[PDB]
Amino acid sequence: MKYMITSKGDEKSDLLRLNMIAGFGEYDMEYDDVEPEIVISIGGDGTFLSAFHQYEERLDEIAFIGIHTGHLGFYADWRPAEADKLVKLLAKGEYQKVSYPLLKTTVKYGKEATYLALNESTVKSSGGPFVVDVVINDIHFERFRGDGLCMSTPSGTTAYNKSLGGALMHPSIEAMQLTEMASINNRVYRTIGSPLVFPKHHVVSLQPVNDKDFQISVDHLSILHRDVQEIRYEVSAKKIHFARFRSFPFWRRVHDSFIED
Amino acid sequence: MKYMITSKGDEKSDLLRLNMIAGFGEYDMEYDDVEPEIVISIGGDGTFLSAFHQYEERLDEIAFIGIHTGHLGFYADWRPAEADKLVKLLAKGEYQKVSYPLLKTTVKYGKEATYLALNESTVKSSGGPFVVDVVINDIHFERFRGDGLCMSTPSGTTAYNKSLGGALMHPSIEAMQLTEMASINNRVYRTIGSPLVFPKHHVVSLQPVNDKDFQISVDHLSILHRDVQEIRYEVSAKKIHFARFRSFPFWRRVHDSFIED
Amino acid sequence: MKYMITSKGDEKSDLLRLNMIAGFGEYDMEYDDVEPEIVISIGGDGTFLSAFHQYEERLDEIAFIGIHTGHLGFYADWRPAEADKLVKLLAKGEYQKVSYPLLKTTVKYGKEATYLALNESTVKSSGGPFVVDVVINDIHFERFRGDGLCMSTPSGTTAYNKSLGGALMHPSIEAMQLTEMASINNRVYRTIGSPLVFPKHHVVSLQPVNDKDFQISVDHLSILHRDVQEIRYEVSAKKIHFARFRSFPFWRRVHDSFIED
Amino acid sequence: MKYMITSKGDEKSDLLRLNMIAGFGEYDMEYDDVEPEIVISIGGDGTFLSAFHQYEERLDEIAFIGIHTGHLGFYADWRPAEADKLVKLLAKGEYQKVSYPLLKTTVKYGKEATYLALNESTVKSSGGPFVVDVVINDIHFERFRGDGLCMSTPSGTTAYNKSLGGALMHPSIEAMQLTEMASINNRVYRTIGSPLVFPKHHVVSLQPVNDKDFQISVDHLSILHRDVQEIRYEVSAKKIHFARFRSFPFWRRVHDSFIED
Ligand SMILES: C#CCCCn1c(C)nc2c(N)ncnc21
Ligand SMILES: C#CCCCn1c(C)nc2c(N)ncnc21
Ligand SMILES: C#CCCCn1c(C)nc2c(N)ncnc21
Ligand SMILES: C#CCCCn1c(C)nc2c(N)ncnc21
Repeated sequence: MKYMITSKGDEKSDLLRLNMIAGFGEYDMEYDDVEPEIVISIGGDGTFLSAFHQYEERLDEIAFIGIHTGHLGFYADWRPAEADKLVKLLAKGEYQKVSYPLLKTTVKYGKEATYLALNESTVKSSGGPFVVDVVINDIHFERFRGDGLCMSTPSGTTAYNKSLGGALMHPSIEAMQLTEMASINNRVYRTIGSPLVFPKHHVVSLQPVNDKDFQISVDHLSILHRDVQEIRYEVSAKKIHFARFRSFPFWRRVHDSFIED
Repeated sequence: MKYMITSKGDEKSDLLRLNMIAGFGEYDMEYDDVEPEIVISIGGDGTFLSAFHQYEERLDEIAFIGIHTGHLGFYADWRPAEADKLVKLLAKGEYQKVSYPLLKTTVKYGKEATYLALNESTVKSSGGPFVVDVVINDIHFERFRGDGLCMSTPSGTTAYNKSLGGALMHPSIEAMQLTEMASINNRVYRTIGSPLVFPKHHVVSLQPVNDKDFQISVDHLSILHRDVQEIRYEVSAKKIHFARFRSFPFWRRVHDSFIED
Repeated sequence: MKYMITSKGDEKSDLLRLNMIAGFGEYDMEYDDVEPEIVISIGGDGTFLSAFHQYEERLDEIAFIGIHTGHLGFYADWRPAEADKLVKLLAKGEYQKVSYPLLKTTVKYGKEATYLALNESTVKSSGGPFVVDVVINDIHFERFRGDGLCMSTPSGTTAYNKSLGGALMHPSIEAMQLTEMASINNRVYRTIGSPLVFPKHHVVSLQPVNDKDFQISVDHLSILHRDVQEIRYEVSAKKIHFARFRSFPFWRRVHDSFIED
Repeated sequence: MKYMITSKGDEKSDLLRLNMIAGFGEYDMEYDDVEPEIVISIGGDGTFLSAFHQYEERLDEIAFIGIHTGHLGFYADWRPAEADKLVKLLAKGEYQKVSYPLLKTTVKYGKEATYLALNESTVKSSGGPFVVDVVINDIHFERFRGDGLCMSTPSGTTAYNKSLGGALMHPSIEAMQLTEMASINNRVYRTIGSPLVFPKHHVVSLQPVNDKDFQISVDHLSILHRDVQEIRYEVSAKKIHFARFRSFPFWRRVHDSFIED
């Protein structure tokens, strides 16, 4: 089928990419970076994120693969020594696929932009103090005052969400998790503190109180949005599809990354 | 139908119980504390827990109701001023039901005991240091050294789980959450730190390394178990059924309990 | 003696300022905002901070006073209803003074700037990832990777330091406290996690590893510094002097601000 | 002078103890475990704690030494390969001493017991819920509801205090640090959350509200106290004296124990 390979760009990932292309040349495989069915990422999880956002409009037609040339990644979870075995099994097909949930972010102005996040989406203020009203399913839940907020996907829980005290969730759970950054809590100002885990169809809305400019990030992309009336979080109806070439359990990936080896 | 009412025992809950019984006497309702179909709890969440464990073997045949005579509870979430309205709508029937997931705990010795938890189940040592090997789906994940561990249901996340830094999960998510109590982390000893959220069919196993006696709690009940080979956590196949007499969203219950009013 | 009064600027603080000036006109008191011996702040703690930094070069010759027209402040800890009593006792003199420690921040480039902080000084990256080597008394302690770091004074511990999990320290302790913002900790990257409390004469040095541009804050002032070789923290030899007109213990100020009333 | 050596009891520490005794036999040194001036601990920090509590009534007349036969300890911070060099320099004398602060715990009943802690002192309930009123310098600060409380010395901050989120304090600071264990915080119940650092002469008092039986620990010793009216914490007037045979900075000891090597 049609495939493409993206590379981190260093000497090591480029040479592995050229070898896989040559290995694919021995099969009924066509290189196409416009309408690929297999997207192979060689480098790290950041390389995988760029590959994901590069083709975030053909997600239902693409199975992703990650190869880590550095340390183990949660998306780039296959070693370079398995590149030849990957070429063989991807060419035969007959492989199984696994799907992870995604986060949908909607930004409304006074004009509405939607984004797809594989890891998380964060909101901070542009200079001044960050104060937003948190609305859960049209119910005002809290007035947050602090550095910012982070809404994470299940597979994104091991990234920025973990550094903010959030829980690690198995990516088979269709949910999103909201965590706080340095919240102010006193007699006057009150936040829940705890991370919040939301199922599908639950809508979390952030609404400004004074300043209406925010620095909004979606995975690696961070942009200053001006004159926004609402930031809207929801579990996406779209999923990212991975090609499953053997068993590498998520909890083992968590152990190998944070505990040992 | 058949019903029963449990009371916290104070003058206030007993008098409300007698008034509801008399109110039920005006309908085709029979008081039966042996095979009830409606279990009404009057008092607090602790009163509701005892009602749950009192009938934990007829869960598929019982719809529970909680009335709080003190502060708002997450299970006793109806005010005493609505007792007359509750009697009317429970007698007519035609009410909808909602179901929350439960936690199954299995204790094995050298002889195996199973327990059902509505909030959480905790493990600590009996005197000496608490060290266990944490096994996730037959994969050794970590060697935990600390005060203990807590596995919580979704509706139990607002209880002891919250005090340990765990996330608040919407009870429509079929999952369990493991949190740590005062873990030792240094160059030699390593724990994940973060709370872990597990879906259905995932089995978390605790296995002793030296001392084989542990103080195991299930909701309010705490017992010393001796000569245990394994503690086994899993999302239960059973659910607790609530009678739904109006809309009181979980996130609103969280706001009313921790934020304001 | 010579005095001056700074105001938050709202109608309420300005009118209280004019009344105290008129009240001071009934005593041997001279208004002088160039070489004052008494600096009275009317507004909030932010108003007090600006008054402090306005006269941070005559600290050994000034006794500060804070009056809060809004909620209770840790520096503006006197109510407006006591303004007349403050005028009387400040004019007589004979009042006792109390001193709080300060934080000295030194920034070195490739050209060296020193700053005095009453609350805290923070360091973050300008866009890219924030990675610094933490050096304690010329000993390399850790390579920090995360959002940033915060070094707080004792009286500053109740401000941003508290939101980052730092401890509240009694301001009679001559020390500084370093806290982390969203640190990355895995098998490869290691931070201490815990807040660190340093005595006098201890020097904490932050040294860049790649990017040499950082957003450095000192209390309310936040500036982008380019081409910095070292950020250097130390407990200042200077102290801020408060005029003590009655007993308002720090721990009571903490209780009134975070617990109740 | 007079000396004694305590051993962890394993084959390795006993043989090192016999070799140091024989090495001391080549000098004007007398073994005396009743009135020693030098107390050498061989094993771990737990071995050092027992040596400290064994002679906690001759603290002003004893210089302590710790040798770790296992991993590095914060009190047993000298390797076995330096035992011969330690014998030489302890026999000559002329060594410098360093002193660490200690924690004084007073327990009052309806009859008053005082204890000296090198690491920390903790309070928990005996079975039932743990609720105490926290009184700081005769001012009611908070009503604590949770698992328990921990008051730590500066050198004890790297032990249980660290596992509870407390800050690491340099042991030259004469202070104590109070940390919370799993506190309940909601609309009804309020705790400060943050760790609290107290200077000398500050008295922290714990007073019961209902149950008057508590499990009180002092370092390794844990005892059930019944019918207690007050638990009283204060920085001790006594200090523990270490013999200083070279420079091993506390922050380096922290790095070697938690960061690397
Ligand atoms: C650059 C950088 C730091 C984050 C790396 N990273 C990414 C891009 N995704 C993940 C993930 N799912 N889990 C852990 N780590 C991750
Ligand atoms: C007694 C006592 C303290 C816990 C009260 N409590 C119970 C029994 N369940 C819950 C719950 N689901 N959420 C919050 N709080 C709860
Ligand atoms: C604006 C704003 C938020 C911080 C207010 N604030 C200041 C300026 N100092 C302190 C302080 N020492 N303790 C608590 N809060 C403080
Ligand atoms: C047994 C056991 C666990 C604690 C060991 N330990 C002791 C006895 N003191 C300390 C200390 N000052 N810093 C770190 N760790 C310590």
